[PDB]
Amino acid sequence: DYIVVKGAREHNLKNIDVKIPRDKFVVITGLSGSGASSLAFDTIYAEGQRRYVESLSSYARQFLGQMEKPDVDYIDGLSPAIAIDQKTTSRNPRSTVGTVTEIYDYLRLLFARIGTPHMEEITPRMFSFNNPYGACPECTGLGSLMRIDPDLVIPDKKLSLAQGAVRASGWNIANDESYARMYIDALAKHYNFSVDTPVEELPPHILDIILYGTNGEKIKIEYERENEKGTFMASFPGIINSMERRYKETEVMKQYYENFMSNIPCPVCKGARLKKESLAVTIGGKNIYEVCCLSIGEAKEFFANLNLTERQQLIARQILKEINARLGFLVDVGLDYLTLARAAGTLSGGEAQRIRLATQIGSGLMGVIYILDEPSIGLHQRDNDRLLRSLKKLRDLGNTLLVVEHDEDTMYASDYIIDLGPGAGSHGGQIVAEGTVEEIKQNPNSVTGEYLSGRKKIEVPKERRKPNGKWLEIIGARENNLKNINVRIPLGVFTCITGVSGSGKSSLINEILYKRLAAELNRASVKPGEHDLIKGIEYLDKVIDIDQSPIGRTPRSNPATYTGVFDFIREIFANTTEAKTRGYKAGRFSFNVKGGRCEACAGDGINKIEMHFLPDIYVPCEVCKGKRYNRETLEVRYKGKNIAEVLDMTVEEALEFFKNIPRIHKKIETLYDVGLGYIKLGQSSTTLSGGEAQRVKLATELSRKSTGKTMYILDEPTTGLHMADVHRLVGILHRLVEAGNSVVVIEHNLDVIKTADYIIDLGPEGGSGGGLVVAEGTPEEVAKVENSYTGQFLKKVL
Amino acid sequence: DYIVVKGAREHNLKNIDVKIPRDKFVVITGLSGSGASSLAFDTIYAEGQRRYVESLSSYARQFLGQMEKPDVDYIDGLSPAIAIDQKTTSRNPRSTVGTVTEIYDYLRLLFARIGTPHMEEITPRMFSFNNPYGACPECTGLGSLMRIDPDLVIPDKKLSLAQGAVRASGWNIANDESYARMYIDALAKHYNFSVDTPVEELPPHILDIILYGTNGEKIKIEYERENEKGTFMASFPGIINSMERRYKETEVMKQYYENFMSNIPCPVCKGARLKKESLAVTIGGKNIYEVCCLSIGEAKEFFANLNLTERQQLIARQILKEINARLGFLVDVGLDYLTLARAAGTLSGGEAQRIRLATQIGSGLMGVIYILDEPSIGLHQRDNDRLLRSLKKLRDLGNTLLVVEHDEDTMYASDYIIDLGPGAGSHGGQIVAEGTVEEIKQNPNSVTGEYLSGRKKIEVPKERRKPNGKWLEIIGARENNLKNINVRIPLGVFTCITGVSGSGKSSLINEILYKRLAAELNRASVKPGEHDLIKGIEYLDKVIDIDQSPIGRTPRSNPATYTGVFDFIREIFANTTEAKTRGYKAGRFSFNVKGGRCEACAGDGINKIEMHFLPDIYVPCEVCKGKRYNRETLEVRYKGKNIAEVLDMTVEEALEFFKNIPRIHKKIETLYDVGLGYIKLGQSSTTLSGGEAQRVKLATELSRKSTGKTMYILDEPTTGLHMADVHRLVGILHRLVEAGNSVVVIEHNLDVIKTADYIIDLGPEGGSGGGLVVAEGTPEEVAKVENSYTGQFLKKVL
DNA sequence: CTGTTACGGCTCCATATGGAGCCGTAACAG
DNA sequence: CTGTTACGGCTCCATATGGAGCCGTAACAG
Ligand SMILES: Nc1ncnc2c1ncn2[C@@H]1O[C@H](COP(=O)(O)OP(=O)(O)NP(=O)(O)O)[C@@H](O)[C@H]1O
Ligand SMILES: Nc1ncnc2c1ncn2[C@@H]1O[C@H](COP(=O)(O)OP(=O)(O)NP(=O)(O)O)[C@@H](O)[C@H]1O
Ligand SMILES: [Zn+2]
Ligand SMILES: [Zn+2]
Ligand SMILES: [Zn+2]
Ligand SMILES: [Zn+2]
Repeated sequence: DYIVVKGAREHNLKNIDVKIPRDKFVVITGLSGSGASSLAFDTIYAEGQRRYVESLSSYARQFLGQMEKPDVDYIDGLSPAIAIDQKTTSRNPRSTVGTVTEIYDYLRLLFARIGTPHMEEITPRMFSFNNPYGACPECTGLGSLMRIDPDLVIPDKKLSLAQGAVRASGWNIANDESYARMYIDALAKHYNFSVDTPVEELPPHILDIILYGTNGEKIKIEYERENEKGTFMASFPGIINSMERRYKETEVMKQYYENFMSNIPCPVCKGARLKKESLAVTIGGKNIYEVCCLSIGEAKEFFANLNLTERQQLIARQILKEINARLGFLVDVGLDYLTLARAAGTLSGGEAQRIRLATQIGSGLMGVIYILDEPSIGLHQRDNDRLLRSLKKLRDLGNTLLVVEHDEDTMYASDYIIDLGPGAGSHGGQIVAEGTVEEIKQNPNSVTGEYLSGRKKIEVPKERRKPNGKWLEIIGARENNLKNINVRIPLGVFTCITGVSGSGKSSLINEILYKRLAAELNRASVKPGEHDLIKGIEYLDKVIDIDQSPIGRTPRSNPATYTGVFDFIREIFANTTEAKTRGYKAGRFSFNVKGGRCEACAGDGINKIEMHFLPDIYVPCEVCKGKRYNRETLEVRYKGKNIAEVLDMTVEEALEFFKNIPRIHKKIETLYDVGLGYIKLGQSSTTLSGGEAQRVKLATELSRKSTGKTMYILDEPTTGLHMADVHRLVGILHRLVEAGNSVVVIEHNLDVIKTADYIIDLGPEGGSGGGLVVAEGTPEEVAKVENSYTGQFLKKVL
Repeated sequence: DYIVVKGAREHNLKNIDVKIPRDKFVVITGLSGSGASSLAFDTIYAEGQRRYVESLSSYARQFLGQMEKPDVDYIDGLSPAIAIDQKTTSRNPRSTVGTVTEIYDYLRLLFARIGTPHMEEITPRMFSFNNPYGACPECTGLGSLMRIDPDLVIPDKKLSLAQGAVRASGWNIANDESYARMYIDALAKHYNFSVDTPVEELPPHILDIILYGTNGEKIKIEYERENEKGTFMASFPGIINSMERRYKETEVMKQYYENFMSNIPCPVCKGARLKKESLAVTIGGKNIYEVCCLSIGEAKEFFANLNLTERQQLIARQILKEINARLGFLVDVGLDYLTLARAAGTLSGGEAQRIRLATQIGSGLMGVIYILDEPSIGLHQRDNDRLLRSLKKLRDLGNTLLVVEHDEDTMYASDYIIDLGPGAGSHGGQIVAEGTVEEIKQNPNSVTGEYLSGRKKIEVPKERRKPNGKWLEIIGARENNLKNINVRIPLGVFTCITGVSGSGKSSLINEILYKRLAAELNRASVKPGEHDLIKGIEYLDKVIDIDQSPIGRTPRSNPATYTGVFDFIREIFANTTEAKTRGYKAGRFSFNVKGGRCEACAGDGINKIEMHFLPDIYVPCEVCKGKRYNRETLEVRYKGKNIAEVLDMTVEEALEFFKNIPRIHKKIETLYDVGLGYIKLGQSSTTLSGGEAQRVKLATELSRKSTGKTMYILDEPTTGLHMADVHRLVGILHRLVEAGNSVVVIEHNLDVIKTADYIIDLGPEGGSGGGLVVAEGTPEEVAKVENSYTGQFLKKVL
């Protein structure tokens, strides 16, 4: 009844020995980068998944790929592990919310059993859109055909074919020797048409033939190369047909192809995804599509109030009970505004995670260890009780939860807390304390216990800043479920936008404000939202978005060169006596130009070795021993250390080393302020997590010279941060605001909210019922509003 | 604590409602085809696997494919399911027995920790052959390079290039327009060589250039087609190089490629799979390869008797304990003769299943339902106690076993028995009885209880046949572990070959006797085994092997046309008054020739419909409604039924219908005798299981006119058969022997053994210790031998 | 010195024909 | 009538080039 883990060496773990109780609610807590998330996901989930995959069929194991074993001695008493974290994918159009939650099948069963028609017999398999019997013939069950408009094909019909008329990738005729150019020349020769005449003056038949091919006509096409020539017979498919075939054959490429394609609803079924005859069967005056289009809460209400005869109740008791239970679970999780007809692709991370949690609750799996990553993220404070009750119900049926959460309310409901610390990175990785909440609070050495007992807390400000007369106004915001509202955001103050889950705040910000600001100032190409007008553009210089996206897709970028301190370091290295004597330059001491980098590894530092029946394995270079530089570059020294030693130095040690140089001390102090004192100046960007990337971006913004006309947009920066990290982030944001800029943060944590300078609340509910503005102004003014959940919470906090 | 299954409609299940207790030893029993195996595998395992896969990552779900949901209402309380059945795959050479059993890692740990050298430091990752650090450089860790001998390239060097010198597929120059022929012509033009001169007279340099390519040389190659011509520049890779690339890029193709390739051991490491320096570290005077080459039992004995100092025992207590426990589990399963260096590819179904069972025992997963398919198959009677103890130990750590077994000893050890009957196919599919063994025995209606109580039993024969002087002698059998023995097999009597597991009987039969008989009489091309001579070939006409291999890979073959009764049925249909009036022919009434089959479905009867983002779905044809015939053919009738009704008729109903025609009555009675009275004459071969195919083959052999010079070879025909099926098979085999033929059966069940006419025993143990002959003669004579396990068992049986 | 803009260089990720087996049929021998 | 052999017909499974983003560097203005 214990999951004994002995000898854990993954990442930065200091060979800990932890005994986690089984079939209980266990929460693992630690600072950002302390190693708790690593200890959970990379050790326990990986071991369980590897064991179950190996126990399964070999072909399925090869299909799922090869999973490396964890660097752990042995683990005793492990059950199969299911990981529920914030992830999303395009998946397929065949998948919707209803079929993911396994409720559409029960709806089909109910319709086939007790539904009445208004001809083949009614069958449960008929109502499904995945079978040819019930699928709409025109839209083949998708319900929305995909096509590319001719307008998007050529951005400028006046321009000629070679002038840049092919905006789509893979078909441009810019290259003379390109296959597309050869095909275009062959088509022009066959049609006796000249490239000089643009599409505007060309006959429509010629353009149609070019776009949709020759419709099976076979013509002789001659190809040329540097030293090869010949002729072959083939039929041109067309640019649109080839693009459609390429899209159907196969993420980035899919997005690029869909950028030029505008989906439209099927006209035969109007998006019902079913045959016209299949919708004849109706229950209570409503067909299947109408029920699927209803929101979860009102659908549950309609099913509860549904009346039926004795025979109907006898024949459909089980289906009705199961549907009611599943809808109750869906409501209890917190998604009472979703519609069963909504495509699963257009779902946020939190909504998808909650949907998966509800599906796992409804499935009824027993004896499975569950690993969760902050279920409370992206969820309002008022739903914490519902989420905790749902988690307790899920655990009670014979499961255990290894929830990695830092919320204060979660700590008071768990049965076992494991704390990792004391610091982060190399400083942490040890089990400082563990036990129930009382023992953690009594423990003085525990980092979480100090914040829980109240020894350290975020003090509310006593004086709040006021607007200086510069305002930004949004008029006619009608995107998604917004009910044509007008919002005023003051400039020069810390602005926080709150609201009930799914109220439309995230849409209103991302799809409208950031996109319009980028298109108006950054000179980008992004489709804006559905808004009337925006006033206050002239008050801004540029807009910067901070997110947890990776800062680099290549191992040639590290924080030292991203922040910009690398150039200053190289200047000092090249301005030494030895470099001047040898006639070196500041560009020599960098692993991105020929002359200084190691020749064997081409400056990457990692060599590639391939095996006969194994994926390529990366090995450290032997010539340079992974130092990324040759002997000549490493010969020079500066105060006892060479370039490799500086690159392999932590932030605090670098600050201690460069105390005499202010132009670098400033940048290193900026990096240290955001709490990145444990990383080194040579860590590859591909190994940087989301929090590290966000902190690096914040440090970069801090280092810049503020002009007082910069707008920062943040989308829940407190995703994956402890209380101390929250305090540090609040301090950094206040410093940024005091610098002379304005910050807009979509935050749900009460600690950040209570220290804001201007609060905009969107409600009063979620889904179509919300989209309005309830309260505005300072938090003190908002707390006085009776009909506002955020106001009541702020009244309790303050 | 119950796995409640309600409304099961898979295959032939009659909507059963079963409540299986949790965390217990449950055995599901039934006749061959009754539906027990379906009810287990297709319902419970499928539902559990689908639930766990859907609970996992979406990309992994797509990688593993789409699994159709079972036709079941709902299942309550299901844990993840792992299926352990007789399956095998080529896998990869990187996988051996040791790494599958997860013991090689512990051996590496022990060698790195306490092993002593005789240079970089010793590291656990160095000893592995999957990393470049310790892998042999020449053989890249495989230990046996793969190459194709030049002799196998051309079967006849005297013949010219176009005379059939390219025996390998994909490179023949028979087709004038083939790419291979064009490449050969281009090479001949470049080398100024003629095709008339064969390889015997051609210079060796030209042959080497042809085989291994031009070694990067670029030449102009001209290609021609029906109406296309041109030239291109390319470098010839060579036939051998292209074949190697094709093999490396990617089962049937792999086997075909390996047929022309003779694997040889690596000369640098002599198959040690490691660098010469890595084998320097030795423990107790033995390196890693020597330990891996030892058998399991002697390796366990060596580890048990190993002595170490106090510090060594303190530092390697856990590794030694785990290795000893794993080797003890391996011995207890029954595989005490295997070597850890043996490749996993060359393993039988039973050995692989037992290895997987031992690995699952060692892993120690908890809260997982285990489904097993006759673990006792391919195992001697003396190891049943060990296997049962192993299964009980596996269950005791918090698991349940849904073992589908029919062995008598298993019934007396289980905690719950579920019986399906009464018959098979449409006749069965109902839960006749369930409970403990006592209640099953007391139940009169239970099919298994009647055999268990002793009401029905296989009576031992009182008079046994004797050899007639015709004998078959094998001289110098040295294949595999056979110790150059000579065996005498009498002809005209029922011969059964027994022995301890892994004694070499299966090798001695399959790799030598059947292959030589086929090559000498059937005029086949199969490499025989390592034997000196065989005497008695002139006494035989042909040899027939009966196995559970599928009889057809296409839906155009059914038992009606395989047995040959279809031609006789069509003759009577064409010999009616209506057919004569219409001028029809006997070939019209068949779905394999144009004229009678449905035009829309081309006689297959199933139409194909493809979706945009879904795999192609098969749908019954709408024009013919799946009758596979047009209206004109179905118009004719014979005694009130048409051809479709005859095809859709069961065996017993067909026997009742055709009582007046003896030439069809004989064949239908033959089919009914082997117990296939529940199938229909229109079932596709692709849907036929192994037992059905074996019974169809037996019926086909029975139908043939016996000439008294036929040899039948069977390899465990009782794999997946109940006691009644065993009795029927024994009766059929006795009928075959009485017909005038000789049957050789490698059987382990005592019921078949006790009714044999001649018993050949191989022992006295398995592995290298066995391979000899212990006892020979009638079972009564064998039972008197004291030093024979089979004789000891037959003493109690008789 | 310090910030900005523009240009050049570099890297990772993306997009139809032959062979084995079975069925039907003609011819022949018992 | 019936078994055997040989031939023809049919079917399923198998085998290199452009674009987005980051880094280094020259030029210019405060
Ligand atoms: N692609 C879409 N198509 C249609 N409606 C959408 C789409 N995306 C969002 N919506 C609607 O817009 C509402 C608000 O979405 P959004 O603003 O992203 O929510 P949110 O406040 O971030 N919710 P949460 O994740 O709980 O924090 C949703 O409740 C939907 O009703
Ligand atoms: N490919 C192989 N290479 C080397 N040795 C082999 C190979 N196959 C089998 N052997 C050896 O031959 C012995 C007998 O094999 P085999 O005759 O197939 O056993 P079996 O009687 O069928 N055993 P079982 O499966 O337990 O019923 C094995 O124990 C091995 O030692
Ligand atoms: Zn439609
Ligand atoms: Zn190097
Ligand atoms: Zn070697
Ligand atoms: Zn048809």
